[PDB]
Order: sequence, then structure tokens, then C-alpha cells
Amino acid sequence: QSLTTALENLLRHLSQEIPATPGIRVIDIPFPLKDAFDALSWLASQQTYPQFYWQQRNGDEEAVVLGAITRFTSLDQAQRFLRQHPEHADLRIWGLNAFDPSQGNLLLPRLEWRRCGGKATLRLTLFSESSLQHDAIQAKEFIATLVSIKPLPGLHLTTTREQHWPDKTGWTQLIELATKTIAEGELDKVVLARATDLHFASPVNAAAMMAASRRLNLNCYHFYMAFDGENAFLGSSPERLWRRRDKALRTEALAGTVANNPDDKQAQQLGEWLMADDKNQRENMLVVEDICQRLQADTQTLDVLPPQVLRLRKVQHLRRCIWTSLNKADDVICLHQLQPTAAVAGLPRDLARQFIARHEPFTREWYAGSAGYLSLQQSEFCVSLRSAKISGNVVRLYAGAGIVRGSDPEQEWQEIDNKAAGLRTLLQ
Repeated sequence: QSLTTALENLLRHLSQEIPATPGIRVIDIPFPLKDAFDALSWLASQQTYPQFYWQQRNGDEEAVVLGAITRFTSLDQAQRFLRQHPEHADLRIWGLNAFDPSQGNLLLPRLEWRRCGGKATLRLTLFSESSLQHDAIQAKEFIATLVSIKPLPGLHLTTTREQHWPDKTGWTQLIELATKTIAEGELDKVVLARATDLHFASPVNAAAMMAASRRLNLNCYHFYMAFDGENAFLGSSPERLWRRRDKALRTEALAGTVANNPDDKQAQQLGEWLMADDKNQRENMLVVEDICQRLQADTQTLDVLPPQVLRLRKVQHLRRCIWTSLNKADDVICLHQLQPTAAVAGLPRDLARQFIARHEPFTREWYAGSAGYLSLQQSEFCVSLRSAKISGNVVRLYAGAGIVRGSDPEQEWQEIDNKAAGLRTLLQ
């Protein structure tokens, strides 16, 4: 109903002048938040088929995009385009960067609904290499294809078949191989993952899994990409890759973990053991020093903030925030200096990555990549952790583990079932 009114308003802008000439128009319609608007299930209800949902971890900034005017296969390519339209420094491109940051799947959205705290805007962009007028007609057709909000079911779902990429033995050998390699010297840490394929009787409603995940994981970023009706990648991640506002850059070392506890007093106590334990404290510093080296050339002075414990559902994390000024506002420098995270790849990055490439018995794809948005004036991406790939009736779950000098196979298999269980519950 607040949507109905905003769409009618879009149709009036589409009915006015509009020249038959190349260019760009951005039509911003105020979207009143007297609220009732579940953007997620509005988006899931639609039948046009690149779809993207994103909410930043504080819960105050939230977007849904529908339809692609242009698709981008990399963030580098996305930025090159945005640089041609400085007159729209808030034109956002949404989506994913693969684990390999040089591959992406990002879109210039036809329709963007965005909320900041208490204000929302419904955004239609017109874009044409020859005729805005004729683009406007396609936008009208697109609007008429919009469908009413249908309620988002819960998930029953029992498993037809499960398959681990590394099963127990493969994992053992992999870990042994990883310890032996670090024992030779050279590298120091390798984050190895295991994919878990859950086959189901009928297709999996990906959006409904996103809604489940969002409800479970407070203080996380939420991201959901529907590539088409049968394929999606989604998750809920506590971790920020970067945030850029003009030249001001924020990133973080989130490494070192203890259990959370409901009794929010053992949770404080457990956090004050984390804060003081040497092993976890060092692990965190090695990550900050890695981030710092990875961006000293492109940056002024780096301020490392006092460490805090970030309390989540099952787990609590050592976080040390890193703030700085970029020599220039450039998101491919952020992406390529920060992605593969030490937390996600390992030791010397390239040695860790070569190892992952050769011996990890599956492709990570979007997992442990990046999700968010960019514009000239600002960007934010989270690390695509705690995530799943859906394909028809197959859900692939991902869980990684840091491997070092002394790591033990059995132990680390256990740590990985623990992470994977988090995702498994979203399917009941």
C-alpha cells in the first residue's frame, strides 16, 4: 500500500517528457515508513530474476534490488562504469565478489528500495546507450510485472542425501599435508574448508532460509543473491571487509574466539578470559599486522583501535577495528588489498591460496568472498561467511578451519561440524 503509492508516483515520472537520447536518469521516490514493509518477502515474491537483499550489521541500513540494467563480472569493471557518471556519486552497484576478488556478479539495479534508519527511498534508474525515452517504456513494462507480497513460508525439509567434500579421510590427509608443508617452513597458516551438500526431495526456498538466518543471527550483515529462480547464494556474517566513506576507510581484524553463553554474565566472564588469553590475543594481532602491511602503501597512518569482544549467538569474537585514510577513493584497491583475508586464506596469502587451489576438493565460488555495494562516494562489503549456495534442491554449506603448526585432524573436523550445524538448523 505504501508501495502501491510509490509505484503510481514512478509511473507519473515515466509519463512525462523523456527525450529519445542516450544517457541516465535516476528517479527517487520517498517511501513512507509508517511501516508494514517486509522488503525481503516483497523481493522473494517477484518473478524478475536477478534479485539482491542486503542489510548492514547494525540493522539500520537495508536494501533490496530487482532487475539488472547492466551486469558486471568484476568490481573493477563496476567501478570503471561508475566513474563515467560523477553526476550520480550515489549510484550504487550491488552484489558479490567471489573468493577470488577478480570475479564478481554485481548489478546496476533497475529498482532499488533503500532504508536508512527511519527513511526509505524507492529508486528507478533509466539507462540507455541510445534512447532514454525507449528505456522508460521498458521500465513501465517492468513495473507492471510487479506482484503482490506473498508470505514467506517456514522450512520443513528432510534430507534425501548428504555428501561432504572432504569426508573424514580426505580431511585427515589434507590437514596432515598442511601441517607437513608448514613444518617444511615457508607458510604459517592455511584456512581449509569443507563443503557439505544437502540434497532435498523438492526445491529449496532460498529466501525463506534467508529469513530464518536473519532471525537467528542478530548483529550480522545479511546478504541474499538470487541469480535466477533456481540459484542463490546467501548468508549472515559478523565480519566487515571494508567500509569507505569518501576517503575514510574502516576495516577490522576479527580473529580469536570463545563460546558465547545465554547467562549474560558467564558471557561477560568468558569474554574477559578471551581478552586476556595469549594464544587468541596473538592470533588477532597477526591478523591486524597482516591487514596493516596489505594497505600501508595506499594509506596515510593506520589507527588500530582498542580490542573488543563481539558477542554473537553461539560465539564471541576478538575484534580490533582499523581506521585510516586512503590516498585515493578507490574500491578495487580496497577489494584487492583486503580480500582473501588472512582469517579466510592464511599465512603468506599466495602460499595459502596456492594450497587451497590445489588441494581443496571443491571450488569456494562466492563463499568467503564479499557482499555489499559500491558507489563513488561510499561503499561497504562484508566477508561472505556463514553462507550457503542453493541449486534446485541442493544446499551447499561451507565451514572452514585455521590450520597451523600443531593442528589435529579430528579436533578440526569437530570444529567444522560445529560451524556447519549453525547453518543446518536454518533448514528446520
